[PDB]
Amino acid sequence: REIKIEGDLVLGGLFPINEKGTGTEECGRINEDRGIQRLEAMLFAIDEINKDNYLLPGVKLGVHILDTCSRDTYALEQSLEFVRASLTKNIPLLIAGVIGGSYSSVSIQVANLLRLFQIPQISYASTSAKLSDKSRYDYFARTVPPDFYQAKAMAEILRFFNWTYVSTVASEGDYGETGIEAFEQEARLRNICIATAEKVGRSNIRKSYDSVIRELLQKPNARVVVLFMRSDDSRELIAAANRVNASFTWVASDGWGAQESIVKGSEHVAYGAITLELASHPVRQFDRYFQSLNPYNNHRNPWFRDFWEQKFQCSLQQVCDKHLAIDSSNYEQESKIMFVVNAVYAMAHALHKMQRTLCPNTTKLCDAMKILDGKKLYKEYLLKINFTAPFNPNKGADSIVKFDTFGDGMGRYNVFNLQQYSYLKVGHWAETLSLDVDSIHWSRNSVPTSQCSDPCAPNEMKNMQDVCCWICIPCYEYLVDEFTCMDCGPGQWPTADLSGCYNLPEDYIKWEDAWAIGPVTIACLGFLCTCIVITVFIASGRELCYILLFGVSLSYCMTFFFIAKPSPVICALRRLGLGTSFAICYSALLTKTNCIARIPSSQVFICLGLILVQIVMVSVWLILETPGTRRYTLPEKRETVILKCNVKDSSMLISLTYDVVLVILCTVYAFKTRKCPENFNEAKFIGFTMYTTCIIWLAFLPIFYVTSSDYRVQTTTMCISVSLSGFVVLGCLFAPK
Amino acid sequence: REIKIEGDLVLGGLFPINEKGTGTEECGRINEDRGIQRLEAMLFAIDEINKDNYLLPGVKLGVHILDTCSRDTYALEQSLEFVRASLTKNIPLLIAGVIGGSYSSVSIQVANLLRLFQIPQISYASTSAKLSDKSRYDYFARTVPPDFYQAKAMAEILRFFNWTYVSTVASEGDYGETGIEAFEQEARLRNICIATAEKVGRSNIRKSYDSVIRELLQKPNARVVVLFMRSDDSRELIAAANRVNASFTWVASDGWGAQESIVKGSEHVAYGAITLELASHPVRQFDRYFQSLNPYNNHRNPWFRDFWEQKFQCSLQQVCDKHLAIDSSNYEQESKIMFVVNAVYAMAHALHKMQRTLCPNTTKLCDAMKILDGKKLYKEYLLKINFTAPFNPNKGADSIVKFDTFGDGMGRYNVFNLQQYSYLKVGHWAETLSLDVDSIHWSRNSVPTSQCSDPCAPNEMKNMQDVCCWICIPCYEYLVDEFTCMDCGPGQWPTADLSGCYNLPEDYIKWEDAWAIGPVTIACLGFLCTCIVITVFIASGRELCYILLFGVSLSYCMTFFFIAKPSPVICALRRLGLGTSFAICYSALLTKTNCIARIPSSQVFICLGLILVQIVMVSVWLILETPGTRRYTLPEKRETVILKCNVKDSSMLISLTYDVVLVILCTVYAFKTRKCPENFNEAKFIGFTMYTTCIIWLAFLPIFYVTSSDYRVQTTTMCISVSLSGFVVLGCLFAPK
Ligand SMILES: N[C@](CC1c2ccccc2Oc2ccccc21)(C(=O)O)[C@H]1C[C@@H]1C(=O)O
Ligand SMILES: N[C@](CC1c2ccccc2Oc2ccccc21)(C(=O)O)[C@H]1C[C@@H]1C(=O)O
Repeated sequence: REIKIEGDLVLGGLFPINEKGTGTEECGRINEDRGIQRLEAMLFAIDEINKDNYLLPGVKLGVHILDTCSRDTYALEQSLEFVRASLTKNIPLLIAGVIGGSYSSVSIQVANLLRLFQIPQISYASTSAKLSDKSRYDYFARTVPPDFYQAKAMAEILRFFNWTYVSTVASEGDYGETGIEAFEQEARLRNICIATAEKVGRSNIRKSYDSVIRELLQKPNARVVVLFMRSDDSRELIAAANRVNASFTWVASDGWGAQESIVKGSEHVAYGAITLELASHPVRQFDRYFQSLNPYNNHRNPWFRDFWEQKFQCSLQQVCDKHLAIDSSNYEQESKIMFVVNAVYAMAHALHKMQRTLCPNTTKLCDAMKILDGKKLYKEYLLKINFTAPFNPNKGADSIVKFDTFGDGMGRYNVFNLQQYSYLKVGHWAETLSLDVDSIHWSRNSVPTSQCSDPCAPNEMKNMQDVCCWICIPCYEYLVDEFTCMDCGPGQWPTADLSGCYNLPEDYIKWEDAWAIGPVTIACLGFLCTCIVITVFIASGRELCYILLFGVSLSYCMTFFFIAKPSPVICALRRLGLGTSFAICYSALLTKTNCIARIPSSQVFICLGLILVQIVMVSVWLILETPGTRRYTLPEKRETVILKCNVKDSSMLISLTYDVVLVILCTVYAFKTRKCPENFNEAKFIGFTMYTTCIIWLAFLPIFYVTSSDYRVQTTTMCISVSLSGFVVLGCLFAPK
Repeated sequence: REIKIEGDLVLGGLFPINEKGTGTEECGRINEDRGIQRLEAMLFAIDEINKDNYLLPGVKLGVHILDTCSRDTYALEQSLEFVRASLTKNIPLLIAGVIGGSYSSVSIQVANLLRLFQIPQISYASTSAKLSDKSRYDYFARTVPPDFYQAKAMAEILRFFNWTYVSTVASEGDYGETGIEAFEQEARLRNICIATAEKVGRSNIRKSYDSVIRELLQKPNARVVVLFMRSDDSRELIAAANRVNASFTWVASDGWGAQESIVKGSEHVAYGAITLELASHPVRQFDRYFQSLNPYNNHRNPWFRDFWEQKFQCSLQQVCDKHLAIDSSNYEQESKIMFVVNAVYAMAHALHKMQRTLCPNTTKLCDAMKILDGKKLYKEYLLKINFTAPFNPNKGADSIVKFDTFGDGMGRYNVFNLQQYSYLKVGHWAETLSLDVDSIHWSRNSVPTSQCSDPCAPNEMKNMQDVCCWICIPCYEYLVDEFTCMDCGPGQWPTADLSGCYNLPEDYIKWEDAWAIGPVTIACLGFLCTCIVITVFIASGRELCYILLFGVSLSYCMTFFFIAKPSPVICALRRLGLGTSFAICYSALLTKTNCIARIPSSQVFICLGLILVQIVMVSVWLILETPGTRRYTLPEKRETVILKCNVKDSSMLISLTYDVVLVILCTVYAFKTRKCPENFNEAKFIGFTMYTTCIIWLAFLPIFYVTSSDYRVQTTTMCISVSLSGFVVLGCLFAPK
């Protein structure tokens, strides 16, 4: 019927004593664990409340308890009796609040009804996430944490120390549907991707056996399936996976819990699972009180007599004995009794603080408590209570009953693990994990990684991504990005860590590569040959020799000029040196050839001859200002980009053109060999060699310009000019000595 | 008290008979317009329902009417009597549903209560947008449209034919706050920007006088302020704008409505406003019924006797007379009576269709209607009714009472306009506007535009945008975008509409620019001079003349070659022609000069001379393969990019270098003028002119290459060569004739 024991201030109680689904009446099959167990706990807490002298000395709390039959329709009809007394229209019971709850559907409906009439409601067990939406239930503060706190818990068991980052499984209804909706919002917001995310909806359907296959198909990035599914469906999935004989790490939810019956005959399939309980401490004072109850003593509860006729399979009025009593051998405590006493005390403490403030200096209630401020009672004292859970003498930091800003209890779960087969706690999610990692027995005897794409090394760092699945592309030029390569300084270039682009100074120089030594020997041989001639002969010929000697000296400088490192001005100056040296050598022959065909002072002719060489120098100087005396680097498709002076110097060939005309003009005077003195008096043997040397020098130059390596083409051409210069004098001075 | 007349099926009625705010009791000041007027309409509809024989023949509808006192707290306490009869716990009234409503706060609370017990509720007047959220009120279908339908209406009065697109004003509470939230979602989603969007919250505050200033400050893009504010606040704003003497076009909402009292003493300030009424047709049958009521006849309604003592300022039991009666002279109809009868008939029609289906072949009710299916009644018949509004004999398409999918009525408003000062309907928002634009008297006697940024023309199309405010940048290359310019074919380029970039063929050619005519005359003069010499002289000299004639002919081709349009091969071939012509002219002098210094057959020497000219041709042909016989265009910072052959032809100067050496080599033979026959036997007068001509030709060429215009430099240089060729022969043949 109803428990309506009188008191100064009366509390409300809705417990699923009878069970829904019995048939036409639907209000049969009285439930013990969810029911009398919880019901007597609320009665037990009230007995302790009035016994205690510090909560409410002059206020003895009354009780108004009504059945819910585990059905919302019957709960709403019953719950009207709480409203009926208040808002005057015997039942003279000023119901301060109700401690109803249990099944979320039942608690949601009474939350809608009691919100309208401004009565605070505390649900001892309703882990639904919908009830935390205060825009619809603003008079509903509960002691148990919601289920979206499990989503925020499992999504942190996967991120402890480089843990798994994949896969998800759901279930239909509201538990699986709403919880997974929170799991995804906790995985996306903290960098976790998901694999196949099916939803096993009905009890026994072909989807479940296909669900394992659909999860087994996604093999590489799914070895941790995040179950968020109910107990009956969990059995169906595990048995389905048992038949296929697969292996996973079932990161489960409260639905799986710590029940051994979930995995029966399939323990090795689920070995290594991770599940979360609700982390409730059994009240030991109530355990003695509940076991001390007697059918002939319990008169306050009308259901106890019928309860005594149900749990013993006897008729109190099979015939059971008189000395039968509840004992720890028969049945144990309900896993949520702590949350019931923490809900009765959540009002007595709230009512005590309200009584002290609004009616001070009075042991009993004052006239202001004849009308109870529903809004003030909820969001001033009830929503701000901070006492410690009674009858739990451990008195740890977790033993508080602080209500959240949304009227939720403090989230506290127990991470479990099935190791061979029994459940043993290996963690505690209060606000951050405290997992005993060493004690965890994993599925495959080692910690799974469950990462889709392996991280890419400093080499092969380029990635084509979903987010957790990239492609390790073999291409650090600027640490351009994890996902791109424009290939300025790529892996196919001599780059460096995060820095190396084509800017690298890969200039190529010879620096005495063992080939330039020959030009020095050739220059030395010519100087020795020139010194012997000077000594053996020490006029027009003397002046010509001096001009020829200057050309020989210029050739040596050119060999050394090319040997020097590239410079914007040094390289350009050395380029003009080659033209001046060639003109000087050619000019002396022209001057010598012009003096022979003279049948007009010698000094004036010598000055005129110098004027012929000065014109090329003036043109050479003018040509230098044409490029601004700059140098151009030499990049290419390959590495080792060179940094030298100007390349493709067509003006250098233009300078040779003036020498070629002078050389061609010298051949005009070279045709007078039959008209010139032979073997004496300025013999033409040297002139013939000079003409041949010019052709050889011209041929050598085109060959070097034809190639692109430029190893020793410039040095080789200079050696020919240096060798040719000594050859003209050597051929003429063959008879002397 | 309550009207509880018995009937087969009893309907519920909640009307704000008494008015909130009277003080301690709060349930005084009986309200007539919102109250007895609406109350008697529901009674009137019930009387017509039972009188009619087509709605419910064997079913006489009962009435259960309760007061709400225009307060949610009293409404919820009263509304429990509807629930009390059902869900058996005399009042044996099976309440099928309730026709309560009025003030949104009252209707919202009873919607929460009656949703739980599965009773359909129809509100005759609750235009709140919260009630359309079926996730919270799934048993609430109403006849009046919500207020977010006004947002979808005003945001379409601004988009009829290139109308205004700016500004917004709001108000505090729920009407202004929720409606403007919908107005912005209808403006953003259909391309409308907003100006200053303040919220005049309290009754009389300094914000309102500042609100006009804050709206007056944003002058250019705010001349249409979209009011969504209540009646009392609207008076305060308009009076505030009256003191400052501003002018706007107040696009208002239902709060302003058609009330003349909103604008009193400030009509000229608000002249031109646009406001929306609710577009309700006054029921004329009820107007006679309500006026026919008597205090000694109306016994069903207990409030009428007190109502008779309130509207007449008399005591029925000041003393009023017996013949006093309600008349059209005293008071008119409530603006929502139509929505009340459309709510009673919304259930009788819904119950009739339910009765026909569930209990067919029976004039009265059957046993299945002893228990009423709350869910089936709502979302099968009530949510799908389609009849026509009774007592409105216009019977237009708007006279239907179709319920929306969210249990809303059909949105139908009346666009108004205050023109001098009275309100006259100038539109009707059923689903699309039907504004009589010609009849609208605007604020400033003309249609306001109210656009922030003027649209940019095809010129100056570039824009820097908020969205509605851009900057008309003076920069159609490819119609790149409304908001960018990379300046490939910009306004500072000869572009075209949407197409013109630098790809435009702006090649520059002469095509007989009146300057090339001189080269033809010079060529003609030389041919005539050459023909005279040939005629007067018609051997070594003859062969030399033929070689010289070939050079003259080549010069004419070069002049015509440059005149031709640029070609990849034609332009390149003409470039090589200039070098061949110069070499041919120089070669003849060298051959002529070489024959004089011969003291070795004449035919062999003639062949040798041709070999000297063949070398340049071979080099010229080799040089052509160097560039591939291609042409390069000439672009620049300005327009008119040229498309010609290769430019900066350094190889062309290289060809002149060979001629210069030949010319220099010819000067060697030119020094023998003192040793050559003078005035006869191959006189050297022509040779001296040839040397001078070469220097002049060289000087002319550098000058043309120095410039960049290239107007007639090439033609001028060719003329000098053509003139020089005739000059050498003319100077030699001065004595003959
Ligand atoms: N915890 C419950 C049930 C919870 C749940 C919440 C919402 C929807 C479905 C749903 O079903 C499951 C399934 C598995 C585990 C927990 C739940 C609550 O109502 O919150 C409540 C029965 C528990 C009790 O009374 O002891
Ligand atoms: N239309 C009303 C009032 C509507 C409104 C709705 C929600 C919040 C505030 C609010 O205040 C205003 C102000 C100006 C115009 C209309 C409203 C409704 O409750 O919907 C209802 C009184 C009308 C009647 O019963 O005749």
